[PDB]
Amino acid sequence: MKQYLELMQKVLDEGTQKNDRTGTGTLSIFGHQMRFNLQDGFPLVTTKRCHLRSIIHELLWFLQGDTNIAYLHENNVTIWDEWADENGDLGPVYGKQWRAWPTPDGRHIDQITTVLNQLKNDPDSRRIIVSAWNVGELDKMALAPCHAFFQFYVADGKLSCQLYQRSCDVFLGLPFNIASYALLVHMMAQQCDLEVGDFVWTGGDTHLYSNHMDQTHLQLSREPRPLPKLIIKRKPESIFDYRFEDFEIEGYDPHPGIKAP
Amino acid sequence: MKQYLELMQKVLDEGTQKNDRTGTGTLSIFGHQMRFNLQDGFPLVTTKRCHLRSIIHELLWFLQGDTNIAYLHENNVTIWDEWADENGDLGPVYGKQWRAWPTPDGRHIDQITTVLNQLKNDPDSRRIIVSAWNVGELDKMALAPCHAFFQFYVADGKLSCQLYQRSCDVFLGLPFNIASYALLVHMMAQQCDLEVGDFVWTGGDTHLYSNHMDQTHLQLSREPRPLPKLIIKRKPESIFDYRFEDFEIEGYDPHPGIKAPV
Ligand SMILES: O=C(O)CCNC(=O)[C@H]1CCCN1S(=O)(=O)c1ccc(C(=O)N[C@@H](CCC(=O)O)C(=O)O)cc1
Ligand SMILES: O=C(O)CCNC(=O)[C@H]1CCCN1S(=O)(=O)c1ccc(C(=O)N[C@@H](CCC(=O)O)C(=O)O)cc1
Repeated sequence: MKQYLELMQKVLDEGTQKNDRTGTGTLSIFGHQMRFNLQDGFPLVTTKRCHLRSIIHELLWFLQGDTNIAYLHENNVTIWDEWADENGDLGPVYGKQWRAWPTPDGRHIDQITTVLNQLKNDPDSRRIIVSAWNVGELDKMALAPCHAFFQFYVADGKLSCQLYQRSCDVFLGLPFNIASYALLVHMMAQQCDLEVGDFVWTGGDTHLYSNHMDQTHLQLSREPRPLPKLIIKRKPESIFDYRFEDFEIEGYDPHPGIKAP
Repeated sequence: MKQYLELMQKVLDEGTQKNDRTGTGTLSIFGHQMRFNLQDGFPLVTTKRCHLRSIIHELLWFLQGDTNIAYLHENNVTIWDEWADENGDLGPVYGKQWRAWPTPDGRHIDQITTVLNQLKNDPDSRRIIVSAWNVGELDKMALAPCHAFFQFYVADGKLSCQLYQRSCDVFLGLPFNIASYALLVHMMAQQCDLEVGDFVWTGGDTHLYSNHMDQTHLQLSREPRPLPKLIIKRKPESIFDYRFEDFEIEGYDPHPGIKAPV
């Protein structure tokens, strides 16, 4: 995607050399923003084939509030395997905070249910937010939230969403992360009888890993293709009732997939 | 400031006419990002006279973890007065979450101390963050956090900070918000022996209130003047020991103040 490729090139040109906690190098920049008008097409990177199957299953899993990889395992999604403990647990990552953020008195807050009611009853609210950044639970998580905070906004019948991503793996994670939130906007818009607006992506520490440099160079030598079109084939009873088969991508014409360590 | 006037113009050019919570119309855009290199000068708006006095007091108050207006009121800073209850309390707003976010198991996390330790000992950490967005306590607050989540970053000996501001009053609030976080960056950099980098400002629902339009167009007819300079006169033993008199602003020559209704 044009904006995605411009970001890759900016990291290459301006990124500073850093040594992460694993001793793996990265080139990194701080602070970047991109905007995708969802009426122009579904923002699935075309300069490498991206498998939407894992993107969809991960999002559905987040929305169920599940933090055990069993469901991902039942569907051959392995992206979370290395973080899980022997029991397949990740601690209270993403999904748990989205659906049952724990309060000190023993209660839980369902941010997704709150957002859906805010969209339906108070669409001009300036606080239609979901935060996965539960400071009090970070130590229990396998990974502190990278795509950490997001906000919805409604104008002229269109639903937009902005994500604050505190740590971004540009080559491997970003393509996935953009598609995930774009999909969520389509699902929320459908459930609230709205059209799709923009997906605004904001990055904090935004980096390319040193072992993704050959892959990045290959990807940047390719020209982007017109974006695909997302089709939802069935309108479920709620935002929590989607299934994998409800989504179809049409007109997706990517360059060959690119493997990275 | 150029960036600030450009944002005002963007809201005017692209914003959607809506109605705020109280009905008071707003013009709003969603999603914006701008950067201030703090080595260029302290980012205090010059196209209208802004008083740094109130900004400093508010930041020292946040850093103490205070949520009662008494300290502000005593120092003739009245920006929070309208929000307070009969005893002066705001509920667990900004300062309380910064200094003592309550966990589920009964602990309290001092996020400011955490960030200072991360800057000194692991400056390349990708999670040097402070969040005031405590989902469990939002409805106990007089105002849910507008400047809600911020992250620090270090490169080439310089400290940068990015703020995610979910709701922004462009005319009245923004000049204060930018100066507040820029001051914080200077303070943190001093405490960690770092130089200042950039302050990156990102907006969510970014709006101009309908009753600030003539004030906004008046401000947009003026040319930004050179940025002022910030001089910190002492290096306290901790980030929580700064005093009002430690900060001095030099070379501030703004256009006339422009009053506006909140
Ligand atoms: O913040 C950081 O630096 C990273 C933090 N690391 C992370 O945030 C990890 C933890 C697991 C999910 N993410 S991720 O969204 O960044 C991710 C996304 C995709 C892959 C990946 O391996 N994708 C394969 C195909 C998988 C499939 O589609 O079935 C690909 O080639 O695209 C890995 C991690
Ligand atoms: O998000 C939103 O829509 C706003 C939510 N509302 C807010 O976030 C309010 C709650 C109180 C502090 N803020 S503020 O940072 O937006 C603010 C800052 C300055 C003023 C103001 O009144 N400044 C006067 C003089 C003050 C002084 O110098 O002592 C001026 O002329 O600049 C008002 C609010």
